[PDB]
Amino acid sequence: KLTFKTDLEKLEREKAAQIGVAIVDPQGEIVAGHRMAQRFAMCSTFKFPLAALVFERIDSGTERGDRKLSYGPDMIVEWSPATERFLASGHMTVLEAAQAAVQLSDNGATNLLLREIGGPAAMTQYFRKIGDSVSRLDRKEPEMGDNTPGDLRDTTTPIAMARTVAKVLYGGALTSTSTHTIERWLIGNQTGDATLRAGFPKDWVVGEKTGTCANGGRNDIGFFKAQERDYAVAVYTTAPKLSAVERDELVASVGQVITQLILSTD
Ligand SMILES: *C(=O)/C=C/N[C@@H](C(=O)O)[C@](C)(Cn1cc[n+](C)n1)S(=O)O
Repeated sequence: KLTFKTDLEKLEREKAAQIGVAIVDPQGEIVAGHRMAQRFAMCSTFKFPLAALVFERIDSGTERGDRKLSYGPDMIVEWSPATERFLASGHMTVLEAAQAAVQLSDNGATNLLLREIGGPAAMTQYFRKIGDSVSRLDRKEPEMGDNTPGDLRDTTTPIAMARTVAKVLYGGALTSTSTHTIERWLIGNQTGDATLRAGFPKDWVVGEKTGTCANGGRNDIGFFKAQERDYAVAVYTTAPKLSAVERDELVASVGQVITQLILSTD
């Protein structure tokens, strides 16, 4: 929609921001987009694909969800609330760490999973395995979020990531049970109350994973169900001159622009 494009460009101009958006249907067909194939830093949005990789290994038997991953204080990095709470106990299970990574964006738990799957190269291999030739993880937390201008490390594009989301949730990447679990984790996410879902109607089923990077990166990827119609969505923004609250409001505004499009396309 032309209103969709114009409204996003008005936000970009007035907030000195770039907004990358892709909305795809369950089969990956494009519904709408803006700067869809511009690369943006993934920031913590990769933790959703990371959990998907873990569930695939659980599905295949190469990982077990209740396996205990032991660690010491060396695994604590900034914003590791669950990892800090479980530190005295000495471990988190595979599933606990994945849920912490998805629902709290726990950075220590993310690095703990990376230790167990083979590091950033293994995450990138999983993207390639499910047909995403674009998304790439080059580093662990926190440095993967440095978001140095122009750096192609640790990037994706809105369209590639939206199609990856659709493959994971609708395209058979996971068993029905693992798909349902990761869906519920996304709905129950604790970090997205002020971002995309704040801009969507309150009767839409929404689940998503946020990201924040230095140099003004603020992202939110996931899915929404509007009545019976399911969509996958990826939103990446760069707004160096906005405050953190204003960046939250920007993503929520993008959610409203998406909503106007979806409501009118009926
Ligand atoms: C996912 O997007 C992870 C984000 N990490 C950021 C952030 O939350 O903005 C960190 C935690 C930056 N930060 C904020 C406060 N402190 C002490 N560090 S970091 O891992 O870059």
